[PDB]
Amino acid sequence: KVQIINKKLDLSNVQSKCGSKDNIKHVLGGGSVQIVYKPVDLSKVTSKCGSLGNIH
Amino acid sequence: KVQIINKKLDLSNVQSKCGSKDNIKHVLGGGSVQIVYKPVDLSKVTSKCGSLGNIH
Amino acid sequence: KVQIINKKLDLSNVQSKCGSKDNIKHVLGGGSVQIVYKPVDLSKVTSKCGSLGNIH
Repeated sequence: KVQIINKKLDLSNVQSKCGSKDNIKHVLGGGSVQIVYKPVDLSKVTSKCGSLGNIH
Repeated sequence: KVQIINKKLDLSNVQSKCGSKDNIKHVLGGGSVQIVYKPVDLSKVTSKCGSLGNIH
Repeated sequence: KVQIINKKLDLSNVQSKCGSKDNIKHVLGGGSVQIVYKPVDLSKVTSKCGSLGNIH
């Protein structure tokens, strides 16, 4: 048995000039909030040159 | 048995000049909020040159 | 047995000049909110040149 009372709460976003990259920004749960954040990442930024040559 | 009462809550977005990339921004759940965030990523940015040559 | 009462809630978007890329922006659930966010990504940005040559 649980009994919760959420009265007069404030979760308010006000922005003027803002660039963002935000995943889970504003979340409100009545009785519970579970968050599982497991991002995998296998990325590559490669550059391959064979026999480069620079001459003045 | 659960008993919840969500009265007078505020989740309000107000923006003026804002660029964003936001996945899960404003979420409100009556009794529970589960979030599973598991993005996979296998990306490539490659560049391959064989026998580059620069001469003045 | 569950008993929830969501009275006078506020989830309001007000924007003036805003560019965005937002996936799950404003979501309200009566009793529960489940979110499974599992985007896969196998992208390529490649460039291949064989025997480049620059001469002044």
